[PDB]
Amino acid sequence: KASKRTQLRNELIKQGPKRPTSAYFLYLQDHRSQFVKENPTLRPAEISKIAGEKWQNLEADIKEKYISERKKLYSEYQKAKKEFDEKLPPKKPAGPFIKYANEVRSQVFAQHPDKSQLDLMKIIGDKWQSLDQSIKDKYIQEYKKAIQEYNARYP
Amino acid sequence: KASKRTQLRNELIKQGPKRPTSAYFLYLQDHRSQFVKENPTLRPAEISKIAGEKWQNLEADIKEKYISERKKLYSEYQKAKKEFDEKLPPKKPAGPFIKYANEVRSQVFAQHPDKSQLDLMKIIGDKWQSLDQSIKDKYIQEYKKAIQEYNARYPL
DNA sequence: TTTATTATTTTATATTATATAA
DNA sequence: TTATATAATATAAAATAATAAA
DNA sequence: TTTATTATTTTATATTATATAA
DNA sequence: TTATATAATATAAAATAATAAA
Repeated sequence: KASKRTQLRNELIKQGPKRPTSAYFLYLQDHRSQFVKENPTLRPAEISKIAGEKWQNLEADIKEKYISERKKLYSEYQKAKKEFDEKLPPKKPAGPFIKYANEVRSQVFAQHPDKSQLDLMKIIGDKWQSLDQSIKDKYIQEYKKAIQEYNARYP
Repeated sequence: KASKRTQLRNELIKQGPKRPTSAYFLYLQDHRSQFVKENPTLRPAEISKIAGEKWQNLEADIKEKYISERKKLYSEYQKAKKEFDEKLPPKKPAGPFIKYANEVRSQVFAQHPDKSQLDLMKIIGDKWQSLDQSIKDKYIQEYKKAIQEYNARYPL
């Protein structure tokens, strides 16, 4: 259940740029009217089933075109997505354990090549548990500066 | 997920007058700081219970004082709802079968005094199925004039 | 909750590169 | 990480909500 | 989805006449 | 109809969401 700030982001992200239409769908729009002219008898659900197999069928010249147009459209979206996401309110600084895990995950993975990252996180948890206090405090004190700057920057 | 004209009503309904609080809560808000000072150790939930026990054993002359106040506030709330509900857009006109059910409900219930509203409606639903077509048209024609008038007074 | 009619909403479909859920 | 939702759309047909009274 | 810490959120509780759900 | 939710409050305390990276 999202909290007040995640609702805001979620609501803010929702008004962000939307993913571009599928490459097929661009081809569908062009031959949608023709296709209705091809057949008024069949259901709209039937419409898309027959139309679907047209797309597989198209010669590469026309097909690829659409695909390429989708590539170009997606690229325009992804630029907007990066600039949109950078501008929106920042999440809170990660906690002491997270920063620690982030520093040692690389060595812990090399010492456990078989383990998935979920098991790495379990491992790093017990590593954090066994950490000396003084070492933990370094992460805890470091977090204090983190939210301190975060609170002074964003009061 | 509901019809649009209806959806405007629902958003309007939420702005409507809210029902007043109980008589216990009037008494609680009046004596809340007193209980905590009498019971500084007790948790928030613990003090609510202390207040309830005080409420159960409260002098009845003062206890009725809140009851009567609560009665004053609920009347105000009631008058607000009437005036508020009369001002909001109207509900859709009832279906043909519904008006039939209402007209014939009295008679059907006398035939079956051992039946709940739910059961009686199944009986009345069987009666509508066998109802004459000329009779069924009467309600159906009546309903059409109602929604058509409804749409005129409450256009989308 | 029940009922029947009707006004209104959801679904059914195609495609996939990735954003997102987890 | 892997598994799943999403982006676009037309539109018949299928699903359901509205409605009253107890 | 996993981890620990930390921030945020819900709950624990009294009452009870009616309104609302079903 | 019957069965459950509701209106109000405090605010400690218990619960849970945020938080990265894969």
